[PDB]
Amino acid sequence: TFLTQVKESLSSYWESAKTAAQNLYEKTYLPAVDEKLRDLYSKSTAAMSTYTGIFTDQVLSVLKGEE
Repeated sequence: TFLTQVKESLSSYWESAKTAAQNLYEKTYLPAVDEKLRDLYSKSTAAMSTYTGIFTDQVLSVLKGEE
């Protein structure tokens, strides 16, 4: 109800973060991946994510199995 309105706003900035994600993600966050996506993480949760290999597996399962 009242949350639906904000949902239009709180989401108006959630759709952008994705619009400018696949863009930079293409360069493997080079600008600071070696000093952030490898140094500011220290495999803290990089190996736990691996989304890089599930980005399509998580969606490919949606076609059947909602996995």
